[PDB]
Formats: sequence, structure tokens, C-alpha cells
Amino acid sequence: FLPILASLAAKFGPKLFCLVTKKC
Repeated sequence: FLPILASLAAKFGPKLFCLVTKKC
């Protein structure tokens, strides 16, 4: 049901924190 959340987290997770910090 949920492996979309896992695939997004595992491939965009370290992007996401930098994206929040104005694309660091």
C-alpha cells in the first residue's frame, strides 16, 4: 500500500532537507 513513501524517502530524503533550506 505504502512503498511509494519508502521509495520517495529513500531517494529524495537527503534532497528534501536541502530543498527546505532554500536548495542548499
